[PDB]
Amino acid sequence: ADVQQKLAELERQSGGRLGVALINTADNSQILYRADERFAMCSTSKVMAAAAVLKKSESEPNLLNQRVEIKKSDLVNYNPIAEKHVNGTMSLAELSAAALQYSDNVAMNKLIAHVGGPASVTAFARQLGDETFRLDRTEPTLNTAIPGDPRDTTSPRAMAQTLRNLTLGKALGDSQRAQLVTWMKGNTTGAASIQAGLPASWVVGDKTGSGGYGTTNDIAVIWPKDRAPLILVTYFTQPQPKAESRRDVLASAAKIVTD
Ligand SMILES: *C(=O)N1C[C@H](NOS(=O)(=O)O)CC[C@H]1C(=O)NO[C@H]1CCNC1
Repeated sequence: ADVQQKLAELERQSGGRLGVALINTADNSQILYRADERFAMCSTSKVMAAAAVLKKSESEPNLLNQRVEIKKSDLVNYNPIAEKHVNGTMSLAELSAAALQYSDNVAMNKLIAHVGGPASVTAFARQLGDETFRLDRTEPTLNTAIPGDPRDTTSPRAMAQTLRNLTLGKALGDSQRAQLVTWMKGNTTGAASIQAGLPASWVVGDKTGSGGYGTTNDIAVIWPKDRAPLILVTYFTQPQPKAESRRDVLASAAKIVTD
């Protein structure tokens, strides 16, 4: 309708490929634009890795307090928290926090390693119901986002359904569900993304992503002031190889689906 047209104008203006999936928990409504098309998650995948460790802590009490050694060799392209902890230790709750709130790649690599590799992260998604999610590489290789490459991708619909189950559903235990929500609420990297296109009185819990071919992503659990929660997934990719980041598109996409 009006929302499908408005998003198509935005996709045309941006000169790329936009994937939008919104779920309104009040009446179970959906706004779906390229919801089945495969997009490279890049850093939005970190949620699944955090949740896999969270699901693991249900059968492993005191798991999130277990210390993990941070060495100089572990350091990759972007590690804001891990670089401050070199030749020291970080707990699994701290690595989860660093990965979700500060987008630390070394922290994400430790989460992947702890569940048994990237295939075990994909194995956890099948356990929730997600048959689209796939993690084939570790950081930093998982953010290449080459057009046509199916490695490290998911569809906006599948990620929206999965985020709904993890943050609001029964995929994780009450204690674990509360922790993921708290971490995502404490995100620092999503100010100019989805949150930028929503009013200041709305409480947002999000994860952001940035990859090759101008890939700019954001997945969010939104609490509209005084109303039932929303799940929004805004995925965006560009044709040029070193195309600059366009977080404004995600803001406009969020604005179009809510306004
Ligand atoms: C995730 O996509 N990351 C990790 C960091 N994310 O922080 S962010 O949420 O603000 O975007 C930074 C961007 C991206 C990343 O690290 N990409 O590095 C890859 C891509 C090119 N080769 C390594």
